[PDB]
Amino acid sequence: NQVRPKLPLLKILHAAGAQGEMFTVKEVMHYLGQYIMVKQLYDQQEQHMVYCGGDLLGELLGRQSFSVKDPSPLYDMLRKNLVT
Ligand SMILES: C[C@@H](c1ccc(Cl)cc1)n1cnc(-c2ccccc2)c1-c1c(C(=O)NCCN2CCN(C3CCCCC3)CC2)[nH]c2cc(Cl)ccc12
Repeated sequence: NQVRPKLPLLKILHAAGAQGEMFTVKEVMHYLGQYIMVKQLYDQQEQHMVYCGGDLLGELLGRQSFSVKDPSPLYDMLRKNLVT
């Protein structure tokens, strides 16, 4: 049930308060949400929108932005970054 994130993703999780390097998928998603908060990547006016371009998260997603209503690009990134 646990996964090991690749190094760039691991750095992101730690910036969000995570410890160690083995996580459940739900932990990864929790900490990614927390990362978005701490780095203030969301639009205060449209809080469903995240602007990740120019942040390491954007580089990993291959995106400038995404909506939290549309999780599709997120789970594809996790496939390419989480080793089970
Ligand atoms: C349902 C869930 C979700 C979870 C996964 C996915 Cl692929 C989509 C959606 N979700 C709903 N809104 C968010 C969210 C929105 C804006 C900024 C930060 C987080 C999230 C995300 C969580 C999370 O663990 N969220 C706890 C509840 N959230 C409500 C919104 N809250 C705040 C939003 C910003 C302003 C203050 C309230 C934080 C607590 N983790 C995520 C990680 C990513 Cl890669 C993307 C989004 C989220």
